[PDB]
This record gives sequence, C-alpha cells and structure tokens, in this order.
Amino acid sequence: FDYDGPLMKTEVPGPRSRELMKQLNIIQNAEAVHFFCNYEESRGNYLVDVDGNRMLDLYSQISSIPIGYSHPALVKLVQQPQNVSTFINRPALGILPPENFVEKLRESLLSVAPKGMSQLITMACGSCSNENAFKTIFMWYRSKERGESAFSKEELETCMINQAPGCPDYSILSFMGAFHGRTMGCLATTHSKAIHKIDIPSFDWPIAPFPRLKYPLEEFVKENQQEEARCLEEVEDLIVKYRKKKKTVAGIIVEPIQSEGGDNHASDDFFRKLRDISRKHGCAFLVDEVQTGGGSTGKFWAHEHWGLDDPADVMTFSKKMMTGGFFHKEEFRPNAPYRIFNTWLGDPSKNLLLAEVINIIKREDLLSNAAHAGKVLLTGLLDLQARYPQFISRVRGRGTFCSFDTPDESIRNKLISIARNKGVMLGGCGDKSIRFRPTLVFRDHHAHLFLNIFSDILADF
Amino acid sequence: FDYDGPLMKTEVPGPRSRELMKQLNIIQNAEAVHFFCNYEESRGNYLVDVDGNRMLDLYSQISSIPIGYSHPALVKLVQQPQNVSTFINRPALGILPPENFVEKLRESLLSVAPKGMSQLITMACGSCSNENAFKTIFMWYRSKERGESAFSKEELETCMINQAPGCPDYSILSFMGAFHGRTMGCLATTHSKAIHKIDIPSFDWPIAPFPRLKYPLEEFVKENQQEEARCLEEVEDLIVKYRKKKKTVAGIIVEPIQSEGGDNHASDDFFRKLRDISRKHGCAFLVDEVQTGGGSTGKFWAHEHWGLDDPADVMTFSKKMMTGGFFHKEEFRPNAPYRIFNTWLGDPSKNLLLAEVINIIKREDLLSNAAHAGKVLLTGLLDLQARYPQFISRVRGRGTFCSFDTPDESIRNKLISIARNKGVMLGGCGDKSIRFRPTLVFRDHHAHLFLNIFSDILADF
Ligand code: FES
Repeated sequence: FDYDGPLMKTEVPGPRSRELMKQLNIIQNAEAVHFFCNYEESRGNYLVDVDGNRMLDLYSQISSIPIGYSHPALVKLVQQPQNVSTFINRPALGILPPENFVEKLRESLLSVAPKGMSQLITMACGSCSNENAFKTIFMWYRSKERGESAFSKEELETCMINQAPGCPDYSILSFMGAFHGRTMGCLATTHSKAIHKIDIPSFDWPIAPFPRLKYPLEEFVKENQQEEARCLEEVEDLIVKYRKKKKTVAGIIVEPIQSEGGDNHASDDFFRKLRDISRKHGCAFLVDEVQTGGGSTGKFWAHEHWGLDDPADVMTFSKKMMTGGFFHKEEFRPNAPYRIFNTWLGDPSKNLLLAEVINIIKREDLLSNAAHAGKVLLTGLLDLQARYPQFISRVRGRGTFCSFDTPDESIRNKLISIARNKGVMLGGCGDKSIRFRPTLVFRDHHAHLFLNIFSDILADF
Repeated sequence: FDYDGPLMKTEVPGPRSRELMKQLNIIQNAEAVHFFCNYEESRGNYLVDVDGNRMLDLYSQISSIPIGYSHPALVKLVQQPQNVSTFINRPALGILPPENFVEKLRESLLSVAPKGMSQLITMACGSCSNENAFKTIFMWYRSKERGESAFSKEELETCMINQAPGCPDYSILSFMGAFHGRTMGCLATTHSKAIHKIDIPSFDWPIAPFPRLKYPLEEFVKENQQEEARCLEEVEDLIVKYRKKKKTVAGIIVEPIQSEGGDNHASDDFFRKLRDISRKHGCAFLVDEVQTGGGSTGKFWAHEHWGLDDPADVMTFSKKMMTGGFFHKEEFRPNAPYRIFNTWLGDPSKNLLLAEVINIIKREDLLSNAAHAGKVLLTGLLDLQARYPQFISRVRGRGTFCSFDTPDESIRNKLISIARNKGVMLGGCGDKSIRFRPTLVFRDHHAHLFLNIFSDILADF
C-alpha cells in the first residue's frame, strides 16, 4: 500500500536510465526526459526508477496521477473479466456508445458537476477540451447574434473556404502567464514561456494582465487590491477595444491558479469580479480546471472556493480526471450534431477508472485530507521561508497546490536536482519557482518527511 | 473469433437503444448516436447492439478497429498480470517514460516506419498528430530561414504576445474536400462539410482543388490526366501567390485518399508530382494517413503504393494504429525540447495493444488479405452498378477502402438505414456516397454476405 520512505541507490538519472535515454534520443529529441521508470514497482506516493531508486513523488506526472501509483482498487478493476471488453474495444463514442455509457457517467463525472452546469461532453485531453470549449463558445455567440435563424447561403459558402462571414473574426481573451495547451487554438491563449510559442502562427486575440500579488499577503493587502483592480480595468478595456476592431470577444478563459506560468494566485474577489465583467459584456466565462481540478486545493474544483451559484458558463478538466471534457450550461448546448465531435471523444476505459477514483476520493475523505496535509505542508514552507530568506520567498498555496520562489533559475534547478538525489521529486514552474503537486493519497506524514529532508538540504546548501 | 452471419431481432435503433438515447440526450446533444452497443458480445466483424441485434460491421467505429471486436490475442494481453500497471499508471511520457518504452516502440510503430523517416513522436489522436506536425513544419521552415542565427530579441518578445516576427504569418496548403481534424489549426485545413466549419474563426491559408476523377477510369484516361495536371498547376500558383502575400507556405498536407470529403481518389502519378512540387518550393510534404493507414488498402501505409523511396517529410497516423503520432525525416527533428510536447503524448497501454495488433497483421498475412477481400468486394459492387444504374454510380476503391455514389443524400441515407435493419452497418461520406471501412479480419466470405443482402435491398428499392 505505502512504502515507508524513499530509498536511493544511485544518482538520478542512473546508468540504466542514461542508457535508455541514449536509445530514445535516436528516434526523437529526448532532452526533456528526467529518467525512466519502473511503474510496476511504484506504489502510492513513491515512484521507482529503472536503477532501483525509490522517490517520494511530489510532481505526480505533471499533476495527473490522482490516487497514487498501482492503487489496489484500480488493480482490481483491471482484474475483473467483465472489464476486458472496455480495454480492447474502443468505441467511436459520438455514434456508438457502450450500453453502460450513461450509467458510468452518473457514477463519475456527473456526480461532481459544477453548479449551474447540466451539460457534459467528454474529450481525451486538456487541449482538445479547451479547443472544443472555444468552439462551443463561438457557436453560442453566433447563435445569440443570429438564431433562431437558419445559416445563410453566404455563411455556408464562405466557411468552406476559411472566409467571413461563415468564419467569424471573434476572439477569446486570455491572460499573460496562462497555459491552456499547445494545439494552435489553445496556444494562442497560452502565454507561459517563449519556447512554447516561438515560430508558431497565432491569433490576434486580447491578452490581459493577471495579478502579481506581493508577499507576505498580510503586509500588502492594499497594494494587492490595487493590483487586482488595475487588472480588472484592463480586461474591461480590452473587451471594448476588440469590439471596436471588429474582433468581438466571445469568451474569457482563465485558470483558478496559473500553473505552468508560475503558480500565480489571485483572490476569490478578483475571480468573482472577473465573472461579472464577463457576464456584463456578453462574454462566455471559461474556467480551465485541467490542473486545479480533482481535489488538491481541498475542494473538488478550485473555483468552488469563490462561493458562486453561477461560477462559469463552461469548465474544462483533464489530468487527474483521467479523461478530459467540459461541463457547460444548458444554453451552450450545440444546436446540431457533428459540430462538437471527433472519433473517440475520450475513452470508456478512462471513465471506468475515474468512477473508481471518485469512489475512493469520497469514501476516504480525500478532499478534507488535501486541505489538512496541504496546511501542514504550507505551514512548514512558511517556517523554512522564515529561516532561509536568502533561498525561499513568496511562499503561497491552497490545499497541497503550493509553491515558492528561489532567487534565480540556476538555484531553482540546483535545489530540484539535489532534492531528487535525496529521494524527493519536485517540479519547477516559471523562471525560478518550485511547485508541489502531490497525489491525493499524500498525507501529513509525507509532508513532514519532505519538510525534514528539505530542511537538511537548505542547511547544507 | 467470428459469428457465422448477421442476426436481426428488431428495427435499429431498437427499444432499449431508444431509451438510452433519451437518457443521454439530457446531458448532451445525442442526435449523432446510431444506437447503443454490447461490446462484450461483439466478436470479429460483428457488432451486437443492446437490443440483441447482430450486424456485420463495415464501418468499424469510423475505420478505427484494426482486427475486429474482442480479438482473443488482445483479450490475453489484458488478462496477463504483468500488464496491469500499464493500464492504471499512465505516465507523462515526455518526461518519465516506462522502462519498456523504446522496446515496445520497436515491436510496434518502428517496425512499420515509412521509408526515409527515422524519427517518431507519439500523440493521443489524429488531431493533435496533425497539429504537432504543422508546428514541427513551421519550426523547421523558420530554422531554414534563420539557422545558424539564434532566436532574436524581437522574436522572443513578440511570440509571447501573439505577434510577428515571433509568431510568423506562415500557412499550410490544404485541398478542397480534405479532412484533417477539428481543433482550430486542423480545422483550417479541413474542407469537408459546412457543418464542420461554420461559426469558427479560421486561418487565411491556401486551398487547392483536389482532382475529381471520372469513372469508368478506362474511358477517361486523357481527361483524368488533364484534371490532375490542372490541380497540380493550381497548387504551384497558390504557393507563389501566398509567398507574395507574405504568407509563405511552409508545408502541404494531403490524404492519400480523401475520406470524409467523399472518398476521392487520385493517381499515384499525381501524388509523386505533388511531392516534387512540394520539394521544389521548399514546403514540407505532410501525408495524413490517420484513416488510410493500417493496411486496408493492401499495403500498410497507403502512400506505399506510390513506390517512392522519399514519399514525404512527415506522416501522421491514428485510428487503427490505436495511438496517434507522426513519423518524420531527421531534418525535421525539433532543435530544443518542450516545443513539441503535451502531458501524455499518447498512452503506453495503446502501444501494448498495437504491438500485438501488428504481430497478428503479419502472422495472418492481413495486408494481402485486404487486397483480396477488397477485390472481391469491388467486383461485386461493379456487378451491382451494372444491374442498378438508377441507384449506383462511380464505384471505386483500393483494397477494402471502397465506395460508390447514390443519386442524392436522401436515397443514401435510406439505403444505409435499410441495410442496417437487414444486418449490415455502412458509413456515408460527402453529399451522397456510401463508403466501406471493414476491419482487417474482413474476408471474401463477408464481402459475399454483404453483396447478397444488398442485392436483395436493391431489388425491392
Ligand atoms: S487533441 Fe486531445 S487527444 Fe489529441
């Protein structure tokens, strides 16, 4: 169920990982590879590599492993003879769903629907979740402008050759620091790192500032309100400007906490006021919970903290949820089939696993546990921040979704490398931040284990 | 392995399907659903629905099931204890690949690499395959223009805010009638049906005509030559035109047989000459084999019929291949990591299945089987075309990738509906075509089962 602590045999990557990396690098650029893994031996919060190292994994495959490695409840699912068909007969779900499709959706995604959103479409990853949410929003916007009218002859002819009016020049507004995926639509709304964006054609869509809070929060209450207000004003200005340019903003996308761009937080007030700005200008409000969703902030969806009855029009998800997709309000339901569509629309085998994951999260109270273990973690980070101000700053988080900055990227990288060799896997986000993304079976004692290991690391650093 | 023929109990959709379709329609638009399926009872070439109907399936989940339903070799894989981890521990493949990653690629995709393409990146579907192929091509074209110069100050700045020169105004040339996926980059190269395109923002990229062959091929040799030469000229004119527009064509994307757009074929000669045009103007030649790939034309990749040692720069695949991805030439390898990247990059459980699928295709000589079973099907279609000229025209195919036209969409849909009630599932493409996409365990005797059912339908029509 759970190993007792990490156990290191070699530096990481070790000799066997380096050999496999060399082989992989023949067929593709393999420079991003950290090391090669023995998933069969990995269990709970512990990842085992091919050199026999066992590390405490606080990165969880870029936040996508919900209840740990080799979870016994999922092992038993794969072992049931009745589930074999689900793994080897993949349907074109849009046209030929399996008998249990709706019941399995009730056991899983529908049991955790966000407030106000009765509709659900499934997708296989976070990028096609967001792309199809964009499309759903453009279709809804044009519907407001035209319907209940038929498509015009001119629209139908021009859309086949990539021309207006069939292909409108509408826009989605996004934020600096955002990350929403890397397919060409998503990528236009992504503003994380130059290397993600460069040499790829884009869209002239509006880009607003996301707030940069000053820390510690109790000392900058007024400065941070002013910063949030200034950003809200620029959002509203942009929407007016792009309407004048004939590039109407049909929707606004935002993450509840910006991840890849550097764990940027903002107050619940900011998001509430942003939701209002959205409604006020007839913009669909798209909340991207691909990384924040699934419980690590202490609530199943992070937008739940805003306490709104109408938090959004569309919400996308993936990663911990195993499958992707988006919930949406009834009024965003496409008016005809084959507009939001692709071959597979997810995968029933992922829904099979997700239903059991959701069952475990509920039965074992793991939302509460993330709040609790996350408070232990953050408390400890604040203490190390106090004791090592020359290395640690802007300690921040919600639930286990925590982070801090280091003075620069070289130190960030050195700390992550040292930590890994000591048995703890950490992720970097932004320039010089270190981020935590523990699985949902991360408990108090894992937090205390990390803190005691990292404390020793700082003392020797 | 397989039943002996279809066995119908009810109209399709029957009462239990119509009840499930009503439930699903509460949570999403379910108007595209044909019926609900019992995949556990489905076997080989036969799909069984929830009302107990057993249909000969000649659509195979939109040409994505490679060796039929519930194949016993695939059943065995899921039953093996050693494989449980591959199904429940999904890795972030770009950073933390499993120990067997490279070896399982040697057992599967690399054992069928196209000529001249040493590189391989995996993706989870056809859309992100084509999206990342576009990006790979744009990065390559820019590298041609700048290398050995590094990224300029201005580029690194402008790319973060969606502007040139960081974000170039390059284009991908695509063909009328094409289908390449529905994410916003793919969608700009798709020109299949207005319903796919309407109300979605697009890119101003060049669109060339795809040859429309006249049948019988034997009576139109000169005209078909001239038609292809006309299209080739128009492609080359578009590349020149768009270079002047300062919207340089970085690549050309084409299907070896256009599927969704209406099963449009062209000669092998046309494709060789198109490949040469691409090279001549320094465009990458991107061949989309998401639907034609995996054996049904008699060769593993449909471009293999062209007989070239250098058939393309990049080739994408998905559907029958279980996983997506693209092969490409070494000169197209990304210079830096994190440019072509996403969380999952495919799924090792699909590679596990695909290695076994490829083993079966080889051991059971299924490429040659598809050429033979396809010839028998096409011979029978030609006979029906001679006997029923009021309903059947332009019979055409390669391997089991066959199709014919009916007089109008209304008749097409009625014939599909009648055939389904008589035990055979067919697909449509374009305005008024009926298409065949049988699985690779479709045999000459299944061709005759279909032909005899369809002959009775046509006599009573
Ligand atoms: S774009 Fe989501 S799986 Fe391909």
